[PDB]
Amino acid sequence: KIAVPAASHHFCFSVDLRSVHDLELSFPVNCILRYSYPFFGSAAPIMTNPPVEVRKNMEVFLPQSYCAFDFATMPHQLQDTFLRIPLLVELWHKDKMSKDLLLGVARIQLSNILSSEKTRFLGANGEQCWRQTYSESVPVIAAQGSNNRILDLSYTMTLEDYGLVK
Repeated sequence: KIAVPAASHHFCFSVDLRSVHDLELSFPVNCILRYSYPFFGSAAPIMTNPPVEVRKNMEVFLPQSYCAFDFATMPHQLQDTFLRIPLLVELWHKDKMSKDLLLGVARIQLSNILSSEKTRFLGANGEQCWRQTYSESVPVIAAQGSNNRILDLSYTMTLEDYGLVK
């Protein structure tokens, strides 16, 4: 039915929300991380699962922390969107008896990946593909007030360019 412009590339972007650490709240958080980035194709939220308890002075590795997104767009458009639209990763507290609580948000600057080294790889038909990867730890800032670092998020992202869409 519906085509895309021939100059579109097939990209694969993946986010690994690997761990959280340095909880600065005095109480235990039953943590999930949740995000939406409709540029990748859907506003449907992605979240870690199940919840994991986080207390002070520990690194907790998140389950179901990895997601890869295959999408088609123009290189120019990916550049502008990654420069202008931050990836907002929400820290939620979950409990069986209580309603879900939003504690804070990490703002991930996707364009950090664009300055990383581009490395070559080959696609499933020997075509020239490129990969960039970037890793850092970023602050989760409290949801209601401002500038209050409540947790750190260690993540990795990868961007693969499979070249022109087929």
